[PDB]
Amino acid sequence: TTVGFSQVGSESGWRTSFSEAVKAEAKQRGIDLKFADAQQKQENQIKAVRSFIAQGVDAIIIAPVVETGWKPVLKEAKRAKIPVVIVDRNIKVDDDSLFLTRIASDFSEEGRKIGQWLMDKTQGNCDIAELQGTVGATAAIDRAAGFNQVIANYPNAKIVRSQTGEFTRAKGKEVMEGFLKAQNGQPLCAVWSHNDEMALGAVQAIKEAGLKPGKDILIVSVDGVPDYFKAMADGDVNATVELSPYLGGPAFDAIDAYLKGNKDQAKLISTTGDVFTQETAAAEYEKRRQQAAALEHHHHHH
Ligand SMILES: OC[C@@H]1O[C@@H](O)[C@H](O)[C@H]1O
Repeated sequence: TTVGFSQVGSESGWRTSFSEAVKAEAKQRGIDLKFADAQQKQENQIKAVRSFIAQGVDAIIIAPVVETGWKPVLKEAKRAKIPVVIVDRNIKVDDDSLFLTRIASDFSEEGRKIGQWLMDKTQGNCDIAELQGTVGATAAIDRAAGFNQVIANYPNAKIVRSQTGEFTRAKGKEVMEGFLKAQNGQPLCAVWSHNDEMALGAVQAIKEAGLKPGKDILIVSVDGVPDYFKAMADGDVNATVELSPYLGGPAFDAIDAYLKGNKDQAKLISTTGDVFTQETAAAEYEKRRQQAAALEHHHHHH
C-alpha cells in the first residue's frame, strides 16, 4: 500500500513526534508512506494532496491545519476513487462521504479534564491567563470550549487574559511576558495553555519576572510531551493531558479494511488521554525519556 500523508508542519515537539510516529507505524505495517510537511500553510497541504492524487496513491491521510477550504480537493480525491482519512484536527464539510473516517482525540474533553483538575486544585478560586493555539485549529477552538464549559460552573474562576501563542514556545513566551506586564502586579493563579510547547515558553517568562512557575503561578496544558513531564518532575509546571501521537495505526486499519472491501465504517473513531501531574511525574518521565530519545537519534533532512 502507498499512502500519502499531508502533515501540518513542525510547530511543536508534539507535532514532530506525531510525524515520527506515523513514519514508525507505516514502517511496522510495510506501508510506503509519502510524507509531506506543509510548513504551516494550508495551501501546501492542498498541493501535496493534489500530488498524491496525480501519483495514484492508494489512500490519503490529512492532518488539516484549519477546518475550512477542503471541499474542492476532497472532491478531487473522491473522483479519483482514493479514500481519505482525516487525523488529529477536523475539517468542516457538508458531505461526510468526502472522507472515509476521522481518527482523533476529543479536544473538548481534553479542555474539560484539565479545567476540572485546575478547579479541584484551586478550590474554584482562580484568575487564569489563557495561551491560545492557532486561529482556526480544531484543537484550539475545542479545548477552549471544553475548559470554558467547566469553569462557567465556578463563580470565582475567570479567564482574565487570553491571546494566541500560535502553539509555539517563542510566541508563548512573548505573550506570557505581555500578560505579566498587563497584570500590573495583580497575581495570576494559573496559566491555561492549549499546548505544552507554549506552556514551556510561559515558564521562562514567569522565571524572568521573578516568580515561581508551578508554585506561585500554576501551569496546566495539553500534549504530555517528555520535556513537559521533565518540567513536572522538576516542579516548574503542574498538569497536562496526554495526546497520543499514534493516530496513524487506526488510520492504516481503516484504510486496510476499506481496500479489502469492508463496507461498515464509522466516521469518527476517538480516544482521549488522561491528566498527568507532578504526583507521578518522576515515575512517568523515566518511562517516557526513552520512548522519547529514540527520536533524538534520528537523522536531519528537509
Ligand atoms: O492538533 C494537535 C495540536 O497541534 C499541535 O500544535 C499541538 O502541540 C497539539 O496539541
